[PDB]
Amino acid sequence: QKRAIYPGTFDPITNGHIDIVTRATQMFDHVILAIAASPSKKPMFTLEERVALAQQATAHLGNVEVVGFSDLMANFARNQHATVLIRGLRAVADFEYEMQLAHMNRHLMPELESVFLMPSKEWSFISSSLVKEVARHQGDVTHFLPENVHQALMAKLA
Amino acid sequence: QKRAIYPGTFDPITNGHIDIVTRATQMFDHVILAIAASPSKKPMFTLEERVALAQQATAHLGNVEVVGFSDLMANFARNQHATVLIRGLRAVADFEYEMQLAHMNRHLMPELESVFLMPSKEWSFISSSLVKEVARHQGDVTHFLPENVHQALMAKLA
Amino acid sequence: MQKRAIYPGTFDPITNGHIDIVTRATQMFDHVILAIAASPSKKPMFTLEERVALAQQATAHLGNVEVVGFSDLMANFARNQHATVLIRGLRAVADFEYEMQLAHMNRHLMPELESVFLMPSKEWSFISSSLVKEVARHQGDVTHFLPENVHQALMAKLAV
Amino acid sequence: MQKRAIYPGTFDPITNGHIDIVTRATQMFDHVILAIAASPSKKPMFTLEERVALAQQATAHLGNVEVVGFSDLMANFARNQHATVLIRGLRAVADFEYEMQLAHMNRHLMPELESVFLMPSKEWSFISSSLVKEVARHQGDVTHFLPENVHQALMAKLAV
Amino acid sequence: QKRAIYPGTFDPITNGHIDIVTRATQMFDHVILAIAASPSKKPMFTLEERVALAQQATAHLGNVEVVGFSDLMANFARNQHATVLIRGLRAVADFEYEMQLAHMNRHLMPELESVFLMPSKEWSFISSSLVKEVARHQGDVTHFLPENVHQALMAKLA
Amino acid sequence: MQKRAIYPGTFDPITNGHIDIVTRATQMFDHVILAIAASPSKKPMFTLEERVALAQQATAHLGNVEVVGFSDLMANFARNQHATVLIRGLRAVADFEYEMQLAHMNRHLMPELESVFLMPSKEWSFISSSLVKEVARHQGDVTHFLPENVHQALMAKLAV
Ligand SMILES: Cc1cc(Nc2ccc(C)c(Cl)c2)[n+]2nc(Cc3ccccc3)[nH]c2n1
Ligand SMILES: Cc1cc(Nc2ccc(C)c(Cl)c2)[n+]2nc(Cc3ccccc3)[nH]c2n1
Ligand SMILES: Cc1cc(Nc2ccc(C)c(Cl)c2)[n+]2nc(Cc3ccccc3)[nH]c2n1
Repeated sequence: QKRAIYPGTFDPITNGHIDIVTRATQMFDHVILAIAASPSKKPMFTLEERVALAQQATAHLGNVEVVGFSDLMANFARNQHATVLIRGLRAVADFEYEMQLAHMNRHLMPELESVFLMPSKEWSFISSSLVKEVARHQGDVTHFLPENVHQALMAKLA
Repeated sequence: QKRAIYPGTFDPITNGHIDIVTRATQMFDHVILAIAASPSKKPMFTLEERVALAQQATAHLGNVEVVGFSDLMANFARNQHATVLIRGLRAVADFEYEMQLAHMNRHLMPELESVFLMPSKEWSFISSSLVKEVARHQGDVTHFLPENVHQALMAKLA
Repeated sequence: MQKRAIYPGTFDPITNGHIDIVTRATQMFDHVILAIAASPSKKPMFTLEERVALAQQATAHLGNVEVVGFSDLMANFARNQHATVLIRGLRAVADFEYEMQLAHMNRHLMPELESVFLMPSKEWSFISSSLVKEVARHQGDVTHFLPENVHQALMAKLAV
Repeated sequence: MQKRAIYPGTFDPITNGHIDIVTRATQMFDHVILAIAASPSKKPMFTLEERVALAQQATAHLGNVEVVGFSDLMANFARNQHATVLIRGLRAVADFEYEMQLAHMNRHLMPELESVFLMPSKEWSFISSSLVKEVARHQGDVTHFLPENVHQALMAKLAV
Repeated sequence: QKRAIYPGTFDPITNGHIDIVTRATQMFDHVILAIAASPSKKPMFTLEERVALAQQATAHLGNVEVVGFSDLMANFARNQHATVLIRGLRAVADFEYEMQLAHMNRHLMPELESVFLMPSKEWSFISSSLVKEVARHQGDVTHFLPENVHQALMAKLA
Repeated sequence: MQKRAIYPGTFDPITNGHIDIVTRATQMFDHVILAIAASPSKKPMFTLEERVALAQQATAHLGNVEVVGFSDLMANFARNQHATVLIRGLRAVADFEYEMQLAHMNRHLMPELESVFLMPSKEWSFISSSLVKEVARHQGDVTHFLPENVHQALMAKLAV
């Protein structure tokens, strides 16, 4: 049984994240979508909210398990028995910072292999930050988010 | 009559911004220099100050209109009847984030065409952030700002 | 203002990404010259005559586009055409550094010509004529990336 | 899941960076095909027969690797091999834009094939087969970058 | 006597910084490791702490002098009689922002030549920010820091 | 310290950007060798003899520059010249990834040689010898980018 972890802040989870996790479930037996608490990022949604949103957004995928964590990423991957670490790559600016994290995760857990997947062209220019910025200005972001997430974001900003 | 919008935080407007807006006025009949309130960026100058500074800095250009806005960028462009959205491109790091905004603006207003212009080599390595950092340390930034802006920045920091 | 813009390239062959850019250009400028380089520098798959006819058929629906071959520097041609705008397509996969070099050099050669970067649809942001040709030459399906007339001419060229 | 992955390239010659990537791939997928392109497009230093034998000897210690030559598009070969994973090595010096083009094109040609980017050790993150060949051709020491069998074959090729 | 300045926030100084300063001492007669106060960055260590840490971390290098500063970087270089300004370059994302600072420093002090050095592959994927993030999550960062710095970081976070 | 630095390149032809870099290098090191690669690998516009004479005339005003041709790897030549500094120009349009590969490879070949990246004036940050040659070959004005002796020699070369 191959177990992969897809960690991130997911504040909130977008269609780009759904795309990545869906690709991951087609490749690995079990995928842990791991939501980092990330207090330094001052997230819009609490960890509990982010977990609830991602669980509903991924309920259609049978081999996904959504879990929150505040640990060091490498320790949490070891403790979940994961040997693959999934990250999405949309652009060059992502790639450079992604390399630092992957080399650090390799130093901390050499058997955890980092994998980068590329999202659909449809989601190649979006991010949670961008979607929140548009939504803060009352712009329509229904296209970019799961239904439950879009409702939660509208409600949070109301 | 072709109407172009050149939006930004302009905190404060620099010679690089003047270069871009001047190129835009040579290409389009009317240019709206649109200053975003941008409270999340915690700007050094108030929106009212930024508008006043840009109006004086662009007074020599007959077909420029300076306007502040707090709306979604795409809604403000529609409401100004603009069909061109101007942005400057100085480097690769700009380009990637510029692409996200342009694809988002296209989703929100498909008839608003994003245009990128390249500033003079003279202003290719400056930014409002960099000019403010130098000025906070009492470094001479007269070369990079319109006269009225340089006075305002010295006064603000005094 | 009655602006004349130039959209230069080798267009070997013209793709849906090029049609997207030129269409956007026609919505913002009064006259767009789709300027096809004679460029035997990197031996093109289609000859200049083929490239021009294909681009004319593929842009025939755009009333303010004129397709013209040129053999000089793109700035020398823009000057002779009285163009004041130079259209460059900026894909997510473009060599931005090259575009910077080109634009600063064009500005030195012809300061009255302004380089304007337009962005294609996300659909065409990850392709190039080079990639399309190599895929087609190596028996891959490129139908989606090309105008129908171009696809028919490309199949004919690869058959021989 | 019994995954079949493909790791394509020219492998002219196979380097320690390629061995690093294929080793990582064998730890995550059940079967990895190290797919060597016939590619006389940019006249390779080693012939296809040489490239295959070198890669077999250099990966002989990996039980789930199969070295196979191919002359078609990498997607046409992946399809015929029933591979659903395409391995790409991502060095700190890789052309990320090219990798994006390639992956989106491979996805168009074969949607059921997923591109997977793996990162080599920092030790091999700043090399390329091209750089290694040019250094070796110009009398520089490349012993550190190659498997011993490859280093012996490269010295033999440069001697003539 | 050629004098080079190697300025930075050094919050805290890492093995990557030690690598750069060591390369600089092999090339120039005297190297000033100059620690910027950087209050806008809200540093984890005080300037006094950062200076003490870097002095101990570089004590083995005879031609290094560690000095704190709050001045404009170019004025401090002039006042130290430096004619070379050293900066490390690990990646493309560094390079673009490094170019802006170097062109600004050249405008402010044309005789101060910026030099970029490349660290060892060993430290090409680390940064003070990354090391602090790992350490905040109790991850082992002994590999990336001088002994005295690692102790100070553990103590600061305890 | 009495440092010897090497500034290698093809210098085909030497431009104002190269003069800017070598001038900056002479202000920081005691002796700078402007090292001209014999490089017939990508058939140069000027021969090695032409490239050397042009670079000597163009740097004659710099007392601590020595112009020397070399045909070996840049590290093998730096070693034989007892250079401990390798100068690389970093333009805003440079291929940073290539510079990283090159520097890490030079460090492997000769650890005692330190790569030093210098930045040219903003005036020359968006040019390359390749761009200058292509513009000049295609009837564009490159006077601004070259030393006067180089401009005269380039016009003579293009006339034939
Ligand atoms: C200024 C300039 C440069 C140049 N080529 C070139 C060379 C080297 C570099 C490093 C760069 Cl950045 C560009 N061309 N090619 C042309 C003619 C042409 C037009 C359209 C497509 C193909 C050819 N016109 C022009 N004008
Ligand atoms: C989709 C595609 C493109 C392509 N070449 C290519 C062309 C142009 C661009 C601008 C890009 Cl991004 C790529 N090749 N080469 C192959 C065959 C092959 C496999 C492994 C190594 C060498 C050759 N297969 C394939 N498949
Ligand atoms: C280490 C090394 C590589 C190399 N060429 C090269 C090859 C491939 C890649 C991908 C890269 Cl990054 C570089 N050359 N060319 C030389 C000789 C020379 C000196 C100056 C200008 C031209 C030629 N010396 C050297 N040393």
